[PDB]
Amino acid sequence: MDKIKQLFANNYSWAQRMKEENSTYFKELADHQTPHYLWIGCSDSRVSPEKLTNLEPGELFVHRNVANQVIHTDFNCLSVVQYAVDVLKIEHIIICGHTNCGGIHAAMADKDLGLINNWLLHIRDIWFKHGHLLGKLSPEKRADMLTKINVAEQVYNLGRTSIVKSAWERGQKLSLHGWVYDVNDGFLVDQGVMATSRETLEISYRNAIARLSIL
Amino acid sequence: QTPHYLWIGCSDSRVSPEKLTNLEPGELFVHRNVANQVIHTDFNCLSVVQYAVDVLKIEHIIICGHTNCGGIHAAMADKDLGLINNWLLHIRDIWFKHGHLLGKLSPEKRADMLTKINVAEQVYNLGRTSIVKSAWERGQKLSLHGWVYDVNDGFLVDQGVMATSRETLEISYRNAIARLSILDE
Amino acid sequence: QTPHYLWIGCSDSRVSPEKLTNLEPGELFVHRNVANQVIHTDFNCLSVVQYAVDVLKIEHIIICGHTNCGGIHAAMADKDLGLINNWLLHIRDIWFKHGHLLGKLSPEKRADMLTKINVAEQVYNLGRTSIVKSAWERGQKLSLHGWVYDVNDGFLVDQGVMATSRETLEISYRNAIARLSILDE
Amino acid sequence: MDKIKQLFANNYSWAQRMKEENSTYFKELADHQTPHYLWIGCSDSRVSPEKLTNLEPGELFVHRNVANQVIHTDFNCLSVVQYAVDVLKIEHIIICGHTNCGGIHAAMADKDLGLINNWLLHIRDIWFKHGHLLGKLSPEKRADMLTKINVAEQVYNLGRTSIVKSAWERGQKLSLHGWVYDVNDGFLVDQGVMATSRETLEISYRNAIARLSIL
Ligand SMILES: [Zn+2]
Ligand SMILES: [Zn+2]
Ligand SMILES: [Zn+2]
Ligand SMILES: [Zn+2]
Repeated sequence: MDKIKQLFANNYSWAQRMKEENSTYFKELADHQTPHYLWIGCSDSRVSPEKLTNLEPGELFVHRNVANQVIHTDFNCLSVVQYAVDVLKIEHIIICGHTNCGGIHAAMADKDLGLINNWLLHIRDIWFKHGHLLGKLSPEKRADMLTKINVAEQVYNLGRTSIVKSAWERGQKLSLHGWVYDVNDGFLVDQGVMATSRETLEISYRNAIARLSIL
Repeated sequence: QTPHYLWIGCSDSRVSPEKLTNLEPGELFVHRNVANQVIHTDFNCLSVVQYAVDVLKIEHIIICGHTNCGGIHAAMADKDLGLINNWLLHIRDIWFKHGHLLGKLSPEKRADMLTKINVAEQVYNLGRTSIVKSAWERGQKLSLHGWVYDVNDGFLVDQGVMATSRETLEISYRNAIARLSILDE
Repeated sequence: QTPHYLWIGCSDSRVSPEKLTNLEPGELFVHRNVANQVIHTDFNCLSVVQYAVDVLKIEHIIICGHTNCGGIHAAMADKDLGLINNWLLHIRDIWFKHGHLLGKLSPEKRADMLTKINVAEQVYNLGRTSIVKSAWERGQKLSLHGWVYDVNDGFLVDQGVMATSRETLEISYRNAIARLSILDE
Repeated sequence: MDKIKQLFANNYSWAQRMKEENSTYFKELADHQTPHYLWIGCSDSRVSPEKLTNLEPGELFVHRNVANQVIHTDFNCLSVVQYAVDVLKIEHIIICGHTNCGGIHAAMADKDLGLINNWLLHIRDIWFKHGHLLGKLSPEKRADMLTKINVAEQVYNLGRTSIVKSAWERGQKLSLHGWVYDVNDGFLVDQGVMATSRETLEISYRNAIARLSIL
């Protein structure tokens, strides 16, 4: 399908509209721009950080993957984190989850999808680790809960990386945030895990899970 | 869902696919990593590719690099930045692989060339994944693209790497390498 | 080739499968990594498992931990050793997962228990790989085992985790965890 | 098949034979034993480092994988290397390849084997990178050449890890070796890549490839 010739023209048009409306827009942006935020979010299509954040363009370093994971031994995301933290000196990392997430839904289904199964086993381990809380919930309320739990677990993993622990240890400023977005209701205000230290991580995480385990 | 494109780009901050392609909301299924890599053994990127192809039946995968890429500059620099260097080794391999062509070059043009070559190499890798191949093998419609966004002017540039089959992957991959290695402007 | 076992053990130096099992030469197809892990997303270990199962049709996979495992001690210690800590986080998860049982324990017994639990968890992971499951699904003969070699006396100890099907994996995994969490000696 | 009850009895028997023949054998071994070598070798079954090296027991830290790879972004092997080098202070790493290797043979075939395909693409990239040298060789001599090349490439990768480069930089003693074993002829004496530094790596590697590109 010839969606491609259309995509290019739209780029062209957009780039023209930006120049004519601000001549030095690309000059300003192309140069010496240092992001102060990292966004770890889902590859799903209605959860773009460009859409969800109000940040100045060039402020956001971005990684996206299926179900917004920080797997302890994932070279890809750990590299984004380490480059962001050690080299770019970013001081805030955001893990953003969302409702109606395909990854969460696929983690919860038993379809053999090959490779993606291996990746989602991490989510399934998280589902089993909160089996009680989820089991005593209504089948179709569960995806929403798992999403919320997942963010909290991934932030926990983030805060336990060698990279984050060291930064904190040597007194570099670094705060982690875990939010959850809903397509209709927007950002669920009762979510926010938030950490600036290992001690704060623990409290924020624990509290977050307790809060979620309310009836 | 039904987005129509998987966009594989760099994590670098000026280069938002949504903004840049200016499409309807929800068109883009997205992966971003440092220097837009597709690495044969990276569950992360591959899982995105597989979700895209087998679950969402996306028909277009775009790999888009960009000018002025910090990843590429780090890949070119002999300087220890830590864990990230091992990730960039794949690109540094590519640097040295085409070291004769890049050697010829005026040093301030080398980052632009390595950016271009890197896109073509990553598409060559995408195209060799079991994921992409099986989809071709069994008749699914699937095209791969390799472009470069220029941060100085907002413009996507085709690199003329495009594949709809294993055979056409070979053809255009070779062509692009030859084109870049031999020709001059 | 035709070895009959895949042995997945630790890289630690006293614990050579060949020496210890005292088998005919060429019986063992082998993977070793730090703390004998099977990680859902580790191409390295998984590729070994797949070669074993699909190419060589090996019928027995052994996961063998051992007493006195440096990996396990590092996993238990709150101390930054670098890159390796991220690898050991998987085990540290397990430590904290069974933290109540291990909490009860006399501190010089905790490494032995975590060693045991770790074997059972890793088998639970092996057993959940698409590789193992498809082989079961389609009728191939395949059994998984979880033992611990005791470096103090040279003796393999069964941990009673054994699976020949997804269903029997559940059964013995649960049993072993219950057995270890509840009972006392 | 009941190979398992047999395996246990053989362990038992072996352990008894060792005690009765040396009472304090296991005491001596179980304790405070620090390896001075790391062996990276193939999972294939007739290439055990216990068999191939004459080292004292407890001297060898061991990793084995399909086709003895050091992939730049492989968390598993990089962890073995980093633990060996930074924590255990090992001063020699050996990458051992071998002839009649299944990995090499599978890399060279076009069977879809699923996951293992992804892993072997690394080898296939190495096959293509020496396409000339291999192509002008006789089809059934090629596996043997690819094995030999592979060792040299993996040692090259090893020596370019952040881990090895740093060790060298801060002046820690560390030497890398690449050997190739043949089931009949034994260790091919013309192989030995050997490096104690980045400068030596380069020379040894380059020379090794040139040497191999002789007619
Ligand atoms: Zn999602
Ligand atoms: Zn970039
Ligand atoms: Zn161990
Ligand atoms: Zn082999």
